[PDB]
Parts: sequence; C-alpha cells; structure tokens
Amino acid sequence: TDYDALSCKLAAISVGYLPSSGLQRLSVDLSKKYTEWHRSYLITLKKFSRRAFGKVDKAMRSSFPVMNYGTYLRTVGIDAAILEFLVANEKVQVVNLGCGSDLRMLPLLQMFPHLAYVDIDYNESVELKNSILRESEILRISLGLSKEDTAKSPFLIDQGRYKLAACDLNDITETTRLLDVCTKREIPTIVISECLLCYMHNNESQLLINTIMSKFSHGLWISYDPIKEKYASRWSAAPNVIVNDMWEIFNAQIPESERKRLRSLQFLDELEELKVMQTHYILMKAQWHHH
Ligand SMILES: Nc1ncnc2c1ncn2[C@@H]1O[C@H](CSCC[C@H](N)C(=O)O)[C@@H](O)[C@H]1O
Repeated sequence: TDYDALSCKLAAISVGYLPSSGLQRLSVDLSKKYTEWHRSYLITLKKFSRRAFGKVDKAMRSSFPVMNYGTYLRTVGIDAAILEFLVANEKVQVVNLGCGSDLRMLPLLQMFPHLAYVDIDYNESVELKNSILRESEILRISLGLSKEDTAKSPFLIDQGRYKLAACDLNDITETTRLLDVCTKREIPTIVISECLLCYMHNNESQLLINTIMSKFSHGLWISYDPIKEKYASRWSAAPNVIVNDMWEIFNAQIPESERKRLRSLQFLDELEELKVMQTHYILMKAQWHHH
C-alpha cells in the first residue's frame, strides 16, 4: 500500500497530470528531472525485487482517469502548502513521517539550498528505498551520494542536507531520540504525515502529534488521510487550523487554465465519481508558534 502511493504517482506522470509547472513551480529542467527520477526508481525496483515491480507496473497502467485526478490533488495540494512555508522561511527543515517511496525531496533540495530534509519509515521500508537511491546513477548524482555506504547507525543515508532513517513511530522513544540528533528546536519545521495516521491507533498518533509539535518552536503540519472537523481537532493546540476535503481543494486551489490542461490530457466526462471519492480524502494544515 506504499506501492499504491508509487503506482498512482507513476500513472499521473505517464498521462501528463504531473509535473504541473504552475503549482509545483518546476522549470523545464526540473520537470525533466521529476519525470526521470520516478521512472529511474521503477526500473531500479525491477533489479532488487521483481514482485514489487509487478504490482507497481500493473497498477500504474490500469489506473483510471478518476484515480489520476485524486493523485494530482494529493501532490499539488501538499506541495502548495510546502512552497508557501519555504519562501516565507529560507532556513527550513522537513520531517516526512511515513515517507515510503516519496521523491518530492529531490526537486525541493535543488530549489532551496538551505533546506534540510528527514525521511522516516520502517526498517523493511527504508532498506529498499536506500538500495534504489544508491544503485541508480541519476538518483545518486541528485542527492550527492557516492555508491559507498558511508552512512552509519539506523541512518541509511546521512549526506549533508538529506537523511534517511529507520524508526517505529509508534515507539515514541525512537522518534524523539531521532529528532534530537538530526533536527533543531528553533529552526522552522514542516512535518508531513501523508497517508500515515490511518495505520496507527488514536492513542499512538495523538502522542506523535503532541510530542513533535512540542519539540519544535515554529512549524507547519501538512496531513492527508482517508476518513473533517474530527480529524482537524487532533491539532487543536495549534491556534491556526485550516481543513478541507479534496473536492474543496479541486475547486478552490486549482486555477482555471489548470482545469483545461487536465481536460486536454484525459477528459473526465462526469465529475460525480471524482466528488464522491475525494470528499472521503482530506488535507489539514496546522501552524503553531511558540516563542
Ligand atoms: N508505525 C510506523 N512507523 C514507520 N512507518 C510507518 C508506520 N506505519 C505506517 N508507516 C508507513 O507509512 C507509509 C504510508 S503509504 C504512503 C507513503 C507516502 N506518504 C506517499 O504518499 O508516497 C507506508 O510506507 C508505511 O511503511
């Protein structure tokens, strides 16, 4: 089901939905890299695991236009909130909780030179991600890694401004130990729980939100999950909380020439199948400021 995130992302790139140069703000150079980084991740997946390649290859090509619209709003909806925070603050650090197979750090590191980034998943999850980034040549050059495994402890990658690491997020001891050594308190901090909290119980997820919000002074928490007032309540300690289902993001945040561009690639005869599905997915932004 991390494979559902990667299969969706490759189905959107193949049709043309992503990369959107308007919303994500990617040049012709960085849009050529966005497509070549994901496709080099799929080809490298075939080497280390032919079963994992078989699930992602069959799901990508069998994805319908409805499912590709939901992936397009999933990517540019989160990215839009990231770009507002990375322009208002230049020295920023990220903590993508449940990162999985996400490669938004690759374009984000080139655009913002003073951007730290921290990826966190299970031991079985980041072991496969680490092998793919160290094997592919284009993914090696972008992160500035040599083929050697000079990294150390649970830190599978640790080359300057990017750091991959294994950690059970349910175990709060491993999570806070990890954030002490790799991040800083006062530095502005985006936390990204993309399709993560649906796997955890309400006890462990609420402890993860209270502890991470506490350990940083200034920050923004972009979340995304299946199910909106009940979901947004979890971050009530933060004084400013917006919350919106993905049908509301489709109308409000997606501008007019973007609507015509997606219609030109694959026309979605009826917007009803898109509304029913996307009202059951949402997107939460939560900005808190200590001092
Ligand atoms: N307790 C836990 N500790 C660490 N990772 C977890 C976890 N529970 C779920 N995850 C991870 O959360 C991920 C959610 S799948 C979505 C992946 C990513 N957010 C994306 O959109 O591309 C999975 O890869 C899974 O391994």
